[PDB]
Amino acid sequence: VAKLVFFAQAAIIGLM
Amino acid sequence: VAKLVFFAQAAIIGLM
Amino acid sequence: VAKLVFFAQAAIIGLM
Amino acid sequence: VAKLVFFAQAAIIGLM
Amino acid sequence: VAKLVFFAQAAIIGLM
Amino acid sequence: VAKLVFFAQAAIIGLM
Repeated sequence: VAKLVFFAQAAIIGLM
Repeated sequence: VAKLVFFAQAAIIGLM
Repeated sequence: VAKLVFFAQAAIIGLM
Repeated sequence: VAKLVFFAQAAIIGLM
Repeated sequence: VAKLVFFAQAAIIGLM
Repeated sequence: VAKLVFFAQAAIIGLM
């Protein structure tokens, strides 16, 4: 987004 | 929440 | 913030 | 691995 | 450890 | 490094 938005699903994904 | 939320409690705790 | 807010731009910066 | 390992692939991928 | 070592267990813990 | 290495000292710094 830069901002890092973190999700977990297990892999962690940080999207910009 | 899964959206991962980070807290600096020191140890870092990532909460869902 | 203590909630952590992550930024990237390189290197990542987590600001409380 | 769980030990969390971070990769900057951009998106950040935390792998176990 | 400073170095942040990340573990997952689900909560993520980053220990110094 | 791209593997990410996190440091804290405040704010967190992730170095590739």
